[PDB]
Amino acid sequence: MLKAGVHFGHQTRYWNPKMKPFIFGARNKVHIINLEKTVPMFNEALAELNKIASRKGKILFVGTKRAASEAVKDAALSCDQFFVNHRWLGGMLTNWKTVRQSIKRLKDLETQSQDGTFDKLTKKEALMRTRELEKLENSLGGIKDMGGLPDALFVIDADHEHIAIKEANNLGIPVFAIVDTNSDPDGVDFVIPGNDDAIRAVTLYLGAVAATVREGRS
RNA sequence: AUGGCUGUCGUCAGCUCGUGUUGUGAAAUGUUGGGUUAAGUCCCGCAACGAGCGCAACCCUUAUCCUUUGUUGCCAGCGGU
Repeated sequence: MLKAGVHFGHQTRYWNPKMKPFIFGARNKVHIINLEKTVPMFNEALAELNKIASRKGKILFVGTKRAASEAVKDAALSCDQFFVNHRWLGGMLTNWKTVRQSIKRLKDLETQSQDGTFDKLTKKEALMRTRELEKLENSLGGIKDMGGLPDALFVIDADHEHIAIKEANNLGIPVFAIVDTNSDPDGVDFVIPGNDDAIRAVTLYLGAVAATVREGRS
C-alpha cells in the first residue's frame, strides 16, 4: 500500500493551525506534511470507503479546481460512480429536490437532442437549447444518473470545496477529504493530509481511491 | 363602508415566490459582481438552484414580391369609336 511518491506537502501561505498535528514543516518557508502520518490516515480512508463501496453505495467525487478535471471524471467514470468536476452548485445535496428537476431537464433535453425533435421549427432556439445542454451537462454532469443523494462524499480540496463539505456534514454523509496545510478539518470524517493541487498527487491519489471503489463483492 | 370601470407614477423596468443556505432576529441571498442591452435583455461568475408576473415574441397596420378571383374596379396590347 506504500509507494515512494512525489508530493511531500505544500502551501507556505495561509497555513491553518488545526493542521499542526500533520506537519513536518521545514523547507524554504513551505510546509511539509508528515506523510508517515498520511499513510495510516489514507489506508483508513480506503478501509471505510471500500466498506461502504461494497455495500453498493454511491460515492460522488468532487473535483472543481484544475486539473482535478478530467481526473475526477476519469477516476469516477473508471468506476460506475459519480462526480462533480465544474462549479459545484450551492445546494445540490441539501436541496437536491430542485436539483432533481434540473437533472430531469438534462435527461429530457438530451433525449430530445440526439434522437427526437432537435432540427424542428427553429435554428436559433435549437442553438439556444443545445448550449443549455452544454451548461446543464458540465454543471450536472456526473450526478445526472445518481437518482439518490449519495452514501459518501470524496472531495479533493477541503478549503476550495468547503460548500460541499458543509452540506454533507449538514446531511450526515461521510466526507473523505485530502486536506492541505491551508485547509481545515471541518467535519471531514476521514481526513487525509496530502497535496490538493499537484496533478501527479491527485492522479496517484484518485487512482488509489478508484482502485478500491471498484472492488464490491463482485 | 363597496363592486365594476378609470386616471397616475409609467410602457418606468421592475415586483415577487418555492426549496436551500446565512443571521438570535427584523431580514439577507437569489435579484449583487465583470461586460452588454431598448429591457433583472443576454453571456460569464457566484450559496444558490429554480419559478411566476412584467420585458421580448405571438396581434392589427404600414413598407416589397408571388399565387388566386376579376365586378361596380383597371385599360398594356387589340378593332372601330
